[PDB]
Amino acid sequence: MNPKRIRALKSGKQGDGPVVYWMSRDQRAEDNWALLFSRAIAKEANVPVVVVFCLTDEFLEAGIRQYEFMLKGLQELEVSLSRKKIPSFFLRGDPGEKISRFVKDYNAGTLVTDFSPLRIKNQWIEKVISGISIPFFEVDAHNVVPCWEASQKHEYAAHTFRPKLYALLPEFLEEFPELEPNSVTPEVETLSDVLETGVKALLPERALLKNKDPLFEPWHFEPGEKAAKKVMESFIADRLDSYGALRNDPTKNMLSNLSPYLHFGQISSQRVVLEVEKAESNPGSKKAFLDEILIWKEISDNFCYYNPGYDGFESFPSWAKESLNAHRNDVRSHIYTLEEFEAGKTHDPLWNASQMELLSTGKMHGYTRMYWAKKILEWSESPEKALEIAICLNDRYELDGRDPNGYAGIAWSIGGVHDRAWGEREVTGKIRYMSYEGCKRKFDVKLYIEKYS
Ligand SMILES: Cc1cc2nc3c(=O)[nH]c(=O)nc-3n(C[C@H](O)[C@H](O)[C@H](O)COP(=O)(O)OP(=O)(O)OC[C@H]3O[C@@H](n4cnc5c(N)ncnc54)[C@H](O)[C@@H]3O)c2cc1C
Repeated sequence: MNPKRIRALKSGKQGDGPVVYWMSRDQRAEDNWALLFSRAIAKEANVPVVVVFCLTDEFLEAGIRQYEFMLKGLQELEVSLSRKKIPSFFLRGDPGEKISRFVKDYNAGTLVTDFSPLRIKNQWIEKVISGISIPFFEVDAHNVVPCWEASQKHEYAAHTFRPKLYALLPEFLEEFPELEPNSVTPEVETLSDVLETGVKALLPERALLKNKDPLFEPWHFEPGEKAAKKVMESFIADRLDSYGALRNDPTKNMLSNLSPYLHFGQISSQRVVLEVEKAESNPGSKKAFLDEILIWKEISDNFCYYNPGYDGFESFPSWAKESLNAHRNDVRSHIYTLEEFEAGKTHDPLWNASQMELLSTGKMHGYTRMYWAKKILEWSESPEKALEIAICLNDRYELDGRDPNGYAGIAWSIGGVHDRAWGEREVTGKIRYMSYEGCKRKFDVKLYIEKYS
């Protein structure tokens, strides 16, 4: 129980009632530092722990694909916590109003939440802080090393973050203690009803193809804590060996496929790292994978935490802003609208195939995501419009979207964040370029195109 994982958001007078874990980013019962710390505080206070989750008014900004994935997981999660005699309460509405009222109505003693560096979570925290008078803590349950501990500032390159993060692994990479149940069960609607009404409100915006059939295929990723663990186990046993060599080949399914579970916190990345470390396979594949789930994932939290404008042009490095500004008035070879990008109606079949994989499976292959976002920059009127188009499509259709990895990955692609300068080109400037011919030299683009008609 390392105290460096928990931060005080507001000191107050501890009440004589239950400790409330405001679950948000880490929707799992196992390997959850936020829930474990909440249980430890409740034990010291001779009081039980409860879990509250807020179903917010912003689910209508995404799709059925993300809403169902999350709620099906929460249905399984409610059963798991019940076995630990830990009740879960699901509120519908604004977390500022709903959690303030819950704290007062249930006489909460202490409030705990998990850590997310996203703007919308900071918005909720501000409203909640002004509506309560009990202590308020946040716990980094998503990163192996607490975000505010790994670095005290924005890191501009992976190679300046990698030694810092690795130097702290011996202290923060540790096993998880078992979640102890409440001593006795203590003293707002069913999840299937909230799922039905939510789906009914999202249906007019469901992504469809010409014959009114739904585009999304929900059988690619089963949601939930139990399914995440099987995905992790299959990756280590069947795919980890070839990951180093085939991670950039979109015609092979050699990625871990963990990002939807990681995004919703249905599995702990620290759990994955522990299991990968103790697995014996190709050391280069182990190094490459750990680089992605440790360095690149946690530097994305670092990017959003230390850059208030992480989703804006202003957070790009100066060399990239000056380069993109110098080519603002370059004639673009193509300009597509948001609707043409969305439907996959560009002149590029590779880009079109990547958009179709996004539309059908909700998870674009990691390599084509780089090509996909860089062409948006190339075929947009300005870098600002490219940012907004890329964020729109990513957050609307990616199961792992609305995520620090998304804004950091898009800022890498369009603005060179966590990248370096390359040869100067028109339109794109010194931003790393990815040509259609370059992709043909790295994988069989025809198979990828044919797979997503
Ligand atoms: C334009 C763009 C948008 C992206 N949007 C998202 C997003 O919305 N959500 C998201 O989780 N990732 C995003 N990424 C990062 C990355 O593409 C995906 O995480 C990766 O493809 C996820 O599939 P996987 O779990 O099977 O990958 P794996 O290859 O098995 O890697 C495992 C984990 O390492 C992390 N990781 C891998 N690559 C990156 C990266 N470039 N940056 C940060 N973390 C990484 C992820 O957590 C990933 O789950 C984006 C990248 C780009 C270039």
